[PDB]
Amino acid sequence: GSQILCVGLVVLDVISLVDKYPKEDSEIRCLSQRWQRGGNASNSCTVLSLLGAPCAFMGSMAPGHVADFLVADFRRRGVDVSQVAWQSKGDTPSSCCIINNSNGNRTIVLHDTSLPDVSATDFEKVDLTQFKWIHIEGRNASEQVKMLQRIDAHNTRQPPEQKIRVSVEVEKPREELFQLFGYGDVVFVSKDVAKHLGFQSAEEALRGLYGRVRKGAVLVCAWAEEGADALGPDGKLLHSDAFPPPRVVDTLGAGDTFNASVIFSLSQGRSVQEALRFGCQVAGKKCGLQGFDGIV
Amino acid sequence: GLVPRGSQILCVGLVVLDVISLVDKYPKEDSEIRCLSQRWQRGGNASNSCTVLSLLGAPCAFMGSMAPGHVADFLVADFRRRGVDVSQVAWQSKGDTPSSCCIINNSNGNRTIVLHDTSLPDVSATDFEKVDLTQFKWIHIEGRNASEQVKMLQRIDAHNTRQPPEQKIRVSVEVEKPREELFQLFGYGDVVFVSKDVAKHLGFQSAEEALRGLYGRVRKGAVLVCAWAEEGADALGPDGKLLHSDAFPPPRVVDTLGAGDTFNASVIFSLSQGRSVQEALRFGCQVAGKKCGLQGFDGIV
Ligand SMILES: N#Cc1c(C(F)(F)F)cc(N2CCN(CCO)CC2)nc1N1CCC[C@H](CO)C1
Ligand SMILES: N#Cc1c(C(F)(F)F)cc(N2CCN(CCO)CC2)nc1N1CCC[C@H](CO)C1
Repeated sequence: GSQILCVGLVVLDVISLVDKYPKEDSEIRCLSQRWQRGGNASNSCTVLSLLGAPCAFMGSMAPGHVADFLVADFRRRGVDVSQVAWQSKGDTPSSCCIINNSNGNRTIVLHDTSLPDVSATDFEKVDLTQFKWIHIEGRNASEQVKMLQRIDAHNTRQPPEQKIRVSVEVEKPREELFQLFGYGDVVFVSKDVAKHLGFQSAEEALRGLYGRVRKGAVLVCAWAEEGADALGPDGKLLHSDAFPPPRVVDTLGAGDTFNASVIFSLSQGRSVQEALRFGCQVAGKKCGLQGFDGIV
Repeated sequence: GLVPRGSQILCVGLVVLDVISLVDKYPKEDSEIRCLSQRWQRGGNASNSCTVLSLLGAPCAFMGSMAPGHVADFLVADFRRRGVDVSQVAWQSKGDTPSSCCIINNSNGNRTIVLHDTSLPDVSATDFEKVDLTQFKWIHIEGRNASEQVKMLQRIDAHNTRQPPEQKIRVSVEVEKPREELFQLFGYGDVVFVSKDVAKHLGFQSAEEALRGLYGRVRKGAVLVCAWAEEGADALGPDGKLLHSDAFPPPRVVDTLGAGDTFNASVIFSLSQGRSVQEALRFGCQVAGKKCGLQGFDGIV
């Protein structure tokens, strides 16, 4: 096991950088525009790569000129595309991403393209010996749950010296996804999921959702400018203050940067208190830059 | 390839990649939403007039600024899908190929637009100086960078001076945006198109008031054209006889986006085919009418 595997989406992020958020029925010229390789798991691969950690992306891609761009970006970053479930039917998904340059706020208008998701079938064809860690971005829950059981089964037939650490992300407030809570050594729950379930703080959410997690797991919840908090088996709550930049110019992928940084510090054998802190650290550096270049 | 001498209609102006997303409700800042539908279109006045001229059966070229990249590529493949000659494109070293994001609310029907950056440089008179004009029979300039386009227009005037009356490149100019800079373009070309919106800004309540009031701004022997949507279009020439065509509306109105560009291209085509100004006005109103009850330009002819 020498690589980190992120299992999720890869989306073309068509970015427009605005000085102020547009008002409805308004016509307002943008400051600048760019194309960016997106998708939560795809973004985490950019981050992991920049931290110096060898990694691989797993997700569905439809061949064309868009995927040609995406593949070229992944490669320039050293992301192992070898595990991509190439589809015949469907188009590559794209998002219109408006980044408010004044506060760094990002608004995403995603276009889902019928492109079939990576299945337990696609995952079954994967050589689990090259991976140190496996991160799954919560999309097709029932199917991903089968993929989780396949990693768990591999682990049971392996010494503790060679076990695959697993991490899950529950970003979208969807009931299907609450079953993934659930599985994995580390569980990232978003502020939006937490708020939808009735929680007003990262600590409230953590105490309220720790019953849901797998025995021995760490449930992590970041909370924008309020940093992030983690809850382990020991019952002790852990907290990290955020590392805000003086000028917050781009939050698109900040969470994906947080996730990756937490995964990396844990993969490096550092404490949960240290990992939480490094996640907030690297995520904060990103919010002061456009894109991902210059985070380290 | 070998373009035959005096065969092409050139259109000089904007090409933009319009990304259109139809949504249930308008997205609130910092949220992640999913659109109902999403389209990638090739926009721009000179760009749309080129599509229409191809469908009309005319050899046509586009001259506009583009930066090598992925946006330029999608835009070049749409031009080619529509038989437009992209050989005269002014490829830029710096700047972003124009791309706009449109958000259409399903309920109210309101259009929210995040216009392309001002980063890419427009076509210059030095860019235009390098063009061997002999393949063109008509050149249409969309009003943008007026000072520069004036020199372009002067070069065609210079070119024409040494040509017999039948080897003379006919010229048309479009003043569609209410910008003072553009009002100098009125004194150029054989055909001048003025928009309802430009006319309204100058304080004219009809196409009759616009033509009569603005004809003094045009050169000797020029035709000043003004369309007024549902009220059809007018044309006024050196004779002083105000001509009019009533609109030919479709049974149901589907898409008015590019209807002005369809009108412009059809008037240009009909005139370039040797037809009367009355015939051109009629034809432009007919073609533009059929487009309004159609999505895109697919079945306009
Ligand atoms: N780091 C960071 C971070 C920052 C900060 F500038 F504070 F750095 C701002 C922010 N914003 C979202 C809410 N906006 C509301 C405006 O009214 C402000 C911008 N989101 C952050 N993220 C989101 C991923 C996880 C990461 C965990 O620390 C927290
Ligand atoms: N036929 C026709 C016609 C109709 C209608 F179907 F209602 F009759 C509506 C309409 N518009 C209304 C909405 N405007 C909003 C966007 O600016 C665009 C113009 N314009 C039309 N014409 C016909 C003459 C030429 C003119 C060129 O602009 C295009």
